[PDB]
Amino acid sequence: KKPHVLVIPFPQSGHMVPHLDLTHQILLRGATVTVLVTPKNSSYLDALRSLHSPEHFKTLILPFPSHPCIPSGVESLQQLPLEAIVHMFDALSRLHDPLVDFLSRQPPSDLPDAILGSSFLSPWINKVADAFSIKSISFLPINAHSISVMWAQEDRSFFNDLETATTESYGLVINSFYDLEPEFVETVKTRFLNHHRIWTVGPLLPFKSSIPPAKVSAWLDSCPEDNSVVYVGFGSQIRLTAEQTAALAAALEKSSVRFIWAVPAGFEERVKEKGLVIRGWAPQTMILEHRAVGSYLTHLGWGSVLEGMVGGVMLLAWPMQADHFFNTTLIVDKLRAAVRVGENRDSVPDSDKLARILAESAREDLPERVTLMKLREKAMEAIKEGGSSYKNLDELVAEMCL
Repeated sequence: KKPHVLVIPFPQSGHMVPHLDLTHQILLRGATVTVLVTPKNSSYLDALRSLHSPEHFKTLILPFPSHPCIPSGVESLQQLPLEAIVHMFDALSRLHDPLVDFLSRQPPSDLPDAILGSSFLSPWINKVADAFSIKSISFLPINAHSISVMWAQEDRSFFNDLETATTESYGLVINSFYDLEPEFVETVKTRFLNHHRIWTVGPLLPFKSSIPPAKVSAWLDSCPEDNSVVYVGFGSQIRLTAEQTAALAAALEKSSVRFIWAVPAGFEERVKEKGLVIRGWAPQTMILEHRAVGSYLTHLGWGSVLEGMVGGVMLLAWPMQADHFFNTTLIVDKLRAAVRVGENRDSVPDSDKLARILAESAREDLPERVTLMKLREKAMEAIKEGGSSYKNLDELVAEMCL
């Protein structure tokens, strides 16, 4: 017996991509899933659709409910400011009625053994699940340390409903692995889940612009030295000031390392044929996995951490939004597996106390790199057969059958 699972992801890519990586994981273990999405997000499901038949994999596209504080044709958080997350909560809560009407029509046999939807949508998903007495398992792309700090806040702002709803769900799946933060998985399991089901499942991995992906790799292979090129790649929303962009640009120039800057700049695109600046979509996972890339200058969002860990690079941390600081606390301060180069959203670095940092960052001797590599070895063990994430994938799938 294998379960049918209604997957309801959150339309921001930090959530969507691991949530679809986990659905792929589920489908490999024999489940059949249907994915509910909004129309402008149907393209996201193209990879999945190419890999499993309509027999096992199904789309349920519902119209995006309107809301006057979201501009039209905007159905995902990549396109609007960090405040409007509350507006996207309000809009997608109005898929409640369309979703109950869809499930009420199915033959009761066809109804899902479980819903595996975002923890962010749990306030209404849990009501849908209860109505049909279905398992409601939540998902998070953030780690247990972050969940720990967030759930403990006495003022959880407008995350109060979804955090409360997540604590009330059947259980919670997260994109981390146990040996990375076991204290924090255990706090979450005991302190913030009413039942006590947490599945660490990470690192969830892909199952795979101005310059094409085939040409960046030719430039990477042009690099003679292994472990010798620094990738600077900042993820949305926050863009840098003209002053911050100019500071980092002088750091990369004066540093005279080879670099790839994925993005004002100035004179400097043609100045240094040691650096390559790409505008738009960047083959990120491909860059960090190349032997020539030895450090990664990032805000230290969680997906960035696991990409850099799994790719085995020095993480240079410049946190600016809350999750970035939790991860700095974890990866830099507590684990000494990364180096801090920026303080916060308004910092302006000095051009060669950072260029010094960069030109010495890819070097394999420094303790942060050696700690990060031991963590990478732990991360590999978790997803291989026998590892805790693998087993938690097996156990989660048998659990949804209950």
